[PDB]
Amino acid sequence: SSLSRAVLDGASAAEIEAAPVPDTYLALHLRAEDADMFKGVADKDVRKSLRLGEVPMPELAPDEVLVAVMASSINYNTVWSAMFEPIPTFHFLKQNARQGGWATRHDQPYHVLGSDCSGVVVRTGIGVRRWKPGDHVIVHPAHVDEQEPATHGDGMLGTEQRAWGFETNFGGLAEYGVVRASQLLPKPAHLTWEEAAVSPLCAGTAYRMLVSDRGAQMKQGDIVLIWGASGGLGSYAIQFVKNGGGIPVAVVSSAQKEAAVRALGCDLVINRAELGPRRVVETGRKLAKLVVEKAGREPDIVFEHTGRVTFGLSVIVARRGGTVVTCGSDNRYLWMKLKKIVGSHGANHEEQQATNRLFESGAVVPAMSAVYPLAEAAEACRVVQTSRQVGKVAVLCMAPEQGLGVTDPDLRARLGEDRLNPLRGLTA
Amino acid sequence: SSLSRAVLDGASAAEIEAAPVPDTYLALHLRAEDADMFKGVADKDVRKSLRLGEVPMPELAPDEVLVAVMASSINYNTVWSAMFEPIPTFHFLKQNARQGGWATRHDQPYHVLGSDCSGVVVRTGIGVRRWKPGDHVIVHPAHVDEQEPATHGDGMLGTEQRAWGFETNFGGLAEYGVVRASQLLPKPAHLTWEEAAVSPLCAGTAYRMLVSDRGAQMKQGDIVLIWGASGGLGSYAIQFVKNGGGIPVAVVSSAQKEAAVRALGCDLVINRAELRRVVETGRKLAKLVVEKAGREPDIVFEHTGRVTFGLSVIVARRGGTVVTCNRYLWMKLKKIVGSHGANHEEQQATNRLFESGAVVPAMSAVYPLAEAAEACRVVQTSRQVGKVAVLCMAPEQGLGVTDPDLRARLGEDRLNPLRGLTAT
Amino acid sequence: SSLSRAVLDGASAAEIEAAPVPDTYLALHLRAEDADMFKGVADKDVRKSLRLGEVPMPELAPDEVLVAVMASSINYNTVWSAMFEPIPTFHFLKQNARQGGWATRHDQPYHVLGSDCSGVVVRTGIGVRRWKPGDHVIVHPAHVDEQEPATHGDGMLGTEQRAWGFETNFGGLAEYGVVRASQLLPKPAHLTWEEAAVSPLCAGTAYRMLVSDRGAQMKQGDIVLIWGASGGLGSYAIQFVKNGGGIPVAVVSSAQKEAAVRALGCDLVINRAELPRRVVETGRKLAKLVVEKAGREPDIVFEHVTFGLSVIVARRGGTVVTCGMKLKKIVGSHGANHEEQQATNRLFESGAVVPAMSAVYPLAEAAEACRVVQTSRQVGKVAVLCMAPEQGLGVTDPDLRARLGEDRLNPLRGLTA
Amino acid sequence: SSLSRAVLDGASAAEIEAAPVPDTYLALHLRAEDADMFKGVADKDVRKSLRLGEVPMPELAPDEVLVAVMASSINYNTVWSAMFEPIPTFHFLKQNARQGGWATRHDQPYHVLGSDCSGVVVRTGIGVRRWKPGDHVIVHPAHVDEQEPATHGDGMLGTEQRAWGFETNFGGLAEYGVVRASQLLPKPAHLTWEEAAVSPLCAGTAYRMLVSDRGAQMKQGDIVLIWGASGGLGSYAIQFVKNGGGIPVAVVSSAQKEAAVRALGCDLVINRAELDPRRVVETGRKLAKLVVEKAGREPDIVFEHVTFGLSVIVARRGGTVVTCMKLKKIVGSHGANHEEQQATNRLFESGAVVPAMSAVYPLAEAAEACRVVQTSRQVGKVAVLCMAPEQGLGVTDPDLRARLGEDRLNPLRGLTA
Repeated sequence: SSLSRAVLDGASAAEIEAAPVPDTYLALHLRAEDADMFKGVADKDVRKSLRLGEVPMPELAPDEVLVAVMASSINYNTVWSAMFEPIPTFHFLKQNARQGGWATRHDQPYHVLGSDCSGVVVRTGIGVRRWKPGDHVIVHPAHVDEQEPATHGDGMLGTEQRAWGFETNFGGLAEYGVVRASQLLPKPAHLTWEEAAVSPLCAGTAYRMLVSDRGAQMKQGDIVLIWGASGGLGSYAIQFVKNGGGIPVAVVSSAQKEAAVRALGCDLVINRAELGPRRVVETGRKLAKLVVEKAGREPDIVFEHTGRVTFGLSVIVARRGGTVVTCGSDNRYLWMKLKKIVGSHGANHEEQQATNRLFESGAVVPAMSAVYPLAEAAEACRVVQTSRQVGKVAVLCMAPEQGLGVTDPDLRARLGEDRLNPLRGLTA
Repeated sequence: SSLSRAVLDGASAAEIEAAPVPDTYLALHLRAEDADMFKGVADKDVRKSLRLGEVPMPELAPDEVLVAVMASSINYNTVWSAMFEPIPTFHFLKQNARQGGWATRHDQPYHVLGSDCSGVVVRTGIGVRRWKPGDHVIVHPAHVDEQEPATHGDGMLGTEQRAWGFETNFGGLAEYGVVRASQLLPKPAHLTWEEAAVSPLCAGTAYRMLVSDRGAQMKQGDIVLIWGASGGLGSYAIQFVKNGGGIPVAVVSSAQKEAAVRALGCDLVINRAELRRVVETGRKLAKLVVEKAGREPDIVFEHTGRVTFGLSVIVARRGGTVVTCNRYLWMKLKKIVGSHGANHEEQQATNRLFESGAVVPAMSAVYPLAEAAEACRVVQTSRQVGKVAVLCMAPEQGLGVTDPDLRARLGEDRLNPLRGLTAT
Repeated sequence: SSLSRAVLDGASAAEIEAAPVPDTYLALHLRAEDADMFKGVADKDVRKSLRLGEVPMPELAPDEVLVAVMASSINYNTVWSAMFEPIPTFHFLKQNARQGGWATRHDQPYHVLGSDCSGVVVRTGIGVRRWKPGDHVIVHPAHVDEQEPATHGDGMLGTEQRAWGFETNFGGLAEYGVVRASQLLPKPAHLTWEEAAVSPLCAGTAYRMLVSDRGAQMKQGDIVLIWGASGGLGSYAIQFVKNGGGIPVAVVSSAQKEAAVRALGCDLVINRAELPRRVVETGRKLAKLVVEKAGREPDIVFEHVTFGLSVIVARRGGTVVTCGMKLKKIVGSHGANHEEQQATNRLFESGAVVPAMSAVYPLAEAAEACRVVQTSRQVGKVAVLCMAPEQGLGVTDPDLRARLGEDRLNPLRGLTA
Repeated sequence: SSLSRAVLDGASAAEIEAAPVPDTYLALHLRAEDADMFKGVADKDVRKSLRLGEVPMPELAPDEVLVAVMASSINYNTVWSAMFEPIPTFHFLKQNARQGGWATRHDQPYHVLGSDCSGVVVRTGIGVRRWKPGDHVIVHPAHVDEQEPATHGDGMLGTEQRAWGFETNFGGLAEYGVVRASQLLPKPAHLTWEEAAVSPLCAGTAYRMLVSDRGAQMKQGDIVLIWGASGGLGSYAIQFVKNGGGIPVAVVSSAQKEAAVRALGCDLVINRAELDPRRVVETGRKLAKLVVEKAGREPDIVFEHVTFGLSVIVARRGGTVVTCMKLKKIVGSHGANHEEQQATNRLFESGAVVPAMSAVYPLAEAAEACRVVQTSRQVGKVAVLCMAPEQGLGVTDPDLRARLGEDRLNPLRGLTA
C-alpha cells in the first residue's frame, strides 16, 4: 500500500498519517476450523497448519498502537500454537474475549501469531502518550491490564496478564501488529530490524530469571549451570551471566552446539553425552562432580527450560541453599538442603526496559543465527520445531531485505558487525 | 442538577448516563492570582486563601472516570497547598501540563484540592474497563502513568507519579472528581461515605511504610515506636502494628491524645513531656522503650520531619529501620526508608483489611463542604485526633451503607473508636 | 547421683558445681549391631529397637554445655532413627566423626536420640560465655559450625549443620544432653518443663517456613493453606498465621483432627475427604473450596503426596513452602537458625504463641511414646519426662501463668488422632 | 626467636608446634597514659602517640588462633585511634573486658592496633577446628560472638560485634596477632603477603555495601556514583561495580586522584572542583546534570563515605544511598560478616578483583605510613611489612601470578595524591 511504501521510504510523520490504513493485511495465521487436524498424528508438522494470507484489520483501542512490523522472530510459543498443543490457542482467544469491550476483537476464526517484533509506529489510539507515527520500536510480549492492582506491584502477576500473539490475536508474524502502548520500547539505534526483533521474548525472560529481583537475582561470582545453552534462552542467559560477573557452565548435546556457546564466550562446557528411577540420583552425582571440576564449586543457580529430565537433575546438583529457575512443567534434595525453585516466564515492562538498556550499550548482543522472509515463515517455524537452530531465527516481515534499519551507524561501527552477530551462519 | 439528584436517589446506571453532566461544579479551590498573599505573614491562615465556588467541568480523558464525590477528607497536603507552601501548587500544575496531550487540562487559574474520597461513578472514558455508572468507589491519590516501565515494577516509582489533588487538578474536595481508573477501588460496603473517605491516603501510606515489602516490612513480634501516634498516619500505623502481631509504642503530647491512642488499643504510651542535647534525649527515650516494651524498637515510624527524625535514628535498635515521610547510622548499621503514598497494589491490600474489618476508620469529626475551610484550619492548628472527614454531595451523615448486616456484626462503635474525640 | 538430686532440689550454682558428674547416665538409645534387624520386615516396630539403659558420660568440648534434661519430646526424626530408615543414623554419626578433633566422640556403638529438650545447665566448657550451672534453658536442634563462613549469613546453611540427636549423638531423650552453647536459649519462665520442651524443633521449623525472611514470609491478610494441620508442625503454623494477622485454612482427615485444629483458633477447616490427569481436577475443587471459605486462592501453601496439589492451588505469584506457564515459588525448608529460634522463643515468652502439648509419658515409657507418633495416633506434640519426677514442675513466673491461664496454655490437653 | 625463624624458613607444622611462643612480641601500640597528650592541639600528629616496642604475649582462648603476622596495612581507624579521637580506644577495651571471662585480657595499659593482616598460623586453641600451624591465612576485622542469636542471622549485627585491633586488643600491626577463628580465611595463593594484607577491611566493606544482599545490592546496568573514589574503599568499590557489569562514576578532587581511578578502569570521572541548604540543592542540580551527561541517567546507587546531603538529592526516585526527597533508601553499613568476607576472598582468588596496594613500609616506619594516611597523601592502600623481612614473598601459586601478571595485580603501584 501507500502506507507500507511510506514506512519503507522512511517518510515523515505527516506523510505516514496521511497514507490510509488498508482494510486487510498479510499475516501468518492459524484457522479455527483446523484445530483438530493433528488428533491422530505422531509428528504434527507445523507447515501443515500454518497459513499465510490476508486477514481483516481490526479497529484500534484507545490505549493501542498499530505497528508496521519490519521483522519478527520464531519462538517456541509459535511452534506450540501451530501444533494446537497442549490446548489450541482459540480457547485462549475466547477466554480473552469474555472480558467484553475491546477484548471481543480477539475472538476470530483466524489467529495471527508472533510474540516479538521490531517496527515503525503508524497509528495510536487517542489515549496513547508520547509515541508518534514514524517512531522506531521494539515490541515485547507482556500484554497486561494496567487497571488491575497487581500490575502495579509486578506487571507479570496480574490475572489479565497475557502473552502477545499466543493468548492474544494480532501478533507479530505479519505486516502489521496491534499492541498495547505498554508493550513498546525504543529500538536500539545501532541494530538492524532483524537483529532487534530476535531479543525481547527470550532476552526478557532470561533477564527476569537471572538478573531481576523477581527471579534468581544472580550476583558477581555466582556459578550458574545453563541447560540447553545454545538455544534462544540459553544464548541470552550465558550473556547476562558473563556481563554480571558470574561463571556460566553450559550443557550442550553436540559439537556444533558447543561451538555456538563458545562463540558467546562460555568456555566452561559440559557435553550431555556423559549419561543423559535410581539412575537420576546417580547421574546427578556425576553432573555435580563435573561442575566442581570445571568451575570449582556446585552451582549457585541452575537455569533450565525444557521441563524434561533436566529439571529433576537441577534440584539434585544445586548447592545447599541454591536456586533452580525454570519454565516447563526425592523430597530430600529440596527440603534437606533447603533449596528454592523459581517458576518464571516472560518479563514485565520495567524488566524489558532494563534488558533494552543492556542492548543499547552493546553489553549484550542479539543471538540471531538465521533470517527467513515472511513467505518462508512456516519453514522457519519447522526449523525451530525440529531443533535445527542455535540462538534465534528471525523473520523479515515488511522489510524487503536484510541489513536495513540502522539509525546509529557510527555506534554499530564502534561495536563491530561481527561482535553484534556471534552466531551468524551457524546451525545445529 | 438532575445528575446529582439521580446519584443521591440511588438511580440505575441507565438513569445516570441519561442525566447530563453540568458544565460547572462546586469545589474547594485556590486561585493562581493569590499565590503571593502570604509573603511576609507568620500565621498563613488557610481560611484566607481557600475559596468555595463554581469551577468549569473538564473534558474526560480516555482512561479517566468522573466521580460524583460523596465524601472526602482533609490531609496535610491540603493544608500545605492552602499555605502555598513550600511552593505554590501552581508550579506543579504547569509542570504536569508540560507533558502535553491530556495533561494540559491541569494547568488552570484555579486548583481544586482534595487527595482522597468515596463516591459514585457517573462517567467513564472509552478506555476504562469494568467500572460503570452507579458503582460505589474509593479514590486513592496515586496518579500514575501506566505506560512508563517503572510503573510495572512499583506504581510509586514512575517519573510521572503524582499525588492527586496536590500535583494534579480536579481533586476530591468538590461535588465531582476526575481520576484515572487506576486510582479506583470498590468501596467497603459496611461503611458510610464519610467513614470510607478518611482512609485511602493515610492508611495507604502507613501500609506501605509498615506492612508492604516496599517499606519496613514488619513481622509479628517487632516493637514499633510510633511518633505523633494520635494523628491521621499514627492512627492507622497503630492498627497495622497490632493486626500483624507487633508491639506498638506510641508517643503523644497530651492526655486527650493519649485517650485517642488507647482507644485504638495501644497500651504502651510515652508522653513527650518526659523531655548533644539530642544525644541525651535519645538515651532517655531508649530507656523508656526498654522499660515498656522489653527491647529497643525494631522499626521507628516518623512523620513530622522535625526533632523526631534525629531521635529515631538514635533509638532504633542495631540493624533497625527508620521509616519517614552520624555513627548512629553507619556504626549501628541502620536503614532509613523515605516513603509516602502507596501504589495500586498496596491500596487494594489496604482495602481488603478494611473490607474484613481487621482495621477500622480513624474518623473523629465530620464537616459539610460549606465549612471545609474551617476543617482544613482544624488540621493546620492540630486540634484534631485521627481524621477529619468532609461531606461533599452526601446531604447528611450516615449514608452509603450497602452491607448493613456486616456493619452490625462488627459494631458501629467498633468502626468509630475516635468518635467525638479532640486534641484540646 | 548427688548431681541429679541437687538439680531437683533446686540447689545453688556452687552446690551444682560441687556435686560430681556421674560416669554413666540413663538414655533412650539404639545399638549399631541392630541396624539390620528389620530386613524384610513391613512393620518396623520402634519398640523392638529402642533401648533404655546406661551409657557413659562423654568428655565435654570447650564450646559445649552439659544439660540435666528435665523433659524432651518425640519428633519424626526419632521414629525414623529407631526404624533405621532410610539409612541408619550410625552412618550419620560416622560422617560426623570423620571431621576428627572433638567430633570423634559421636562415633559410638550406641546412639542417644532426642532433638528438643528443656533443662538445667550443670557444666560449661571453658569457652562458653554467660551460661552457668543453675540456668534454666531450652535446647533447639541446630548443631552448627560457627567457624564456617556460611553460618554467619544463615545458621542453617553450613555444610556442617546437623540435627541434634539425629546426626549427632547425646540427644535429649536421656537424663543429660551435650549441646553446643549456640543451641541454648533461656526457658520461658511461665511454662512447666514438659510444656517448654515440646516446641523448639517444630515451632522453629514453622517460624522459619512462615514468619522469617528466610521462608515464605507471611504478612497480615495472607491466606495460608495448611496441610496436616493437627500435627506438630501444623499446630504452630496455625498459631503463627493467626498471630501475624493472616487467615489460616486447615486440611484435616478426621473429625478428632478437626477438633485439635479448632482448639488452636483455626475456624476455616477442610476435610481431606471432600476430595494422572485427576491431580489437576482435584486441584480445581481444592482451589474452589479455599475461595469459598477464605475469599481468594491461597497466598502461601504450607506443605509437609500433596506437593503437586499445593503447586496447583497457590495463586499466581504464590509460594509453596515444604518440609517433607506459571509464576510460582517453592521454598524447601527445615529447622531454624539460632536467630529464628530466639524470635520464636520471644513469642512464647509473651504468651502470643502457646505449646502444642497433648500427652506426657515418663522416660520409662518413651518407646511407647515413639510408637504412638509412628502410628499417627497423636495430635500436636508428645512430651517425655526425663529427670523431672512429675508434671507441673519448673514454673518460675507464677503470676504470668495465672494471667495467661493454664487452659489457654494447653489447648490440646488429652486429645488424640 | 626460633618460632619466627621457623615461620620464615618454611618449617613443617610439627616444627612450628615445637618452637616455643616468646613471652613478649614487638608491636605498634598506644599507651593509656598518653590519652590526654593532644589536649588543645589542632594537628594531632599520630607519630607523637604511636610506639613500637615489646609487649607481653597474652594467654590464648580456646576459640582463638595465634598468627605470625607477615604483613598488615593502614586503615582510618588506626589513624583515629592514634589521635585518641573522638574517644580513646581504651574506653572500648574496658567496655569489652566488662563481659568478663576471656575478654578481660583486652583491658591493658597498652593497645596493639591493626585491623587486617596476612600471615601464618602458629598456635590454635583447643576449640579451633581445621586450622593447623603452617597454614597461610588472611585475617578480617569482624570479631564476633558466635553464641549470640543475631550472629547466626548476620555476623555484623550481634551486640558484641567489634572491630579487631580497634575495639579489641592484639591487632595486626605487630609481629603476632590474636584472632578468633571466625576471622580467618585462606590466603589467595598468587599474592604476596603485602598484596593479600591490604584488602580484607576495605574490600569486605565495599562488598557488603555494594554486592551483598545486606547492602545496596547492585545489578548489571546500575549507575553508581562513587565519592572519594581514589581512597581504599573507593578503589575496591570501582572494581566490584565494573566486575558486576555496573557503570561507575568516580568523583575525584585532583588530577593525580583521577590518574589512580582510571588505572582502576573507571572511565567516567567528575572533578569535585566544579562548584543555605538552597546552595546544597543547587550543587545537587549541577551534580545530577553531570552524571546524566556522562552515564546517561541519574545514579541508581550513591556510594558515600559534607557529601551525605548531596548524595540523597542526586539519587534517583527509588534509589539508594549507601554510607560508611520522597522515595529513597539510605543504608548505613560498615565491615562485612564472615560469609561476605569469603565471597570477597573468592573474587580475589580468581583474579576478578585485584589488591589496591600503592606503597609498602617496614613495621619500623609504620608511624610514617599512618601519617601519610592521616594527611591524605595516599591513593588506594598502604601496606606494612611486619615479620616479612622484604617485599615479593608469600606467593605459592606462581603460575596463576604469571597468567594474571604482576602489573595487572598492582595497578596503583608508586602512585600518590
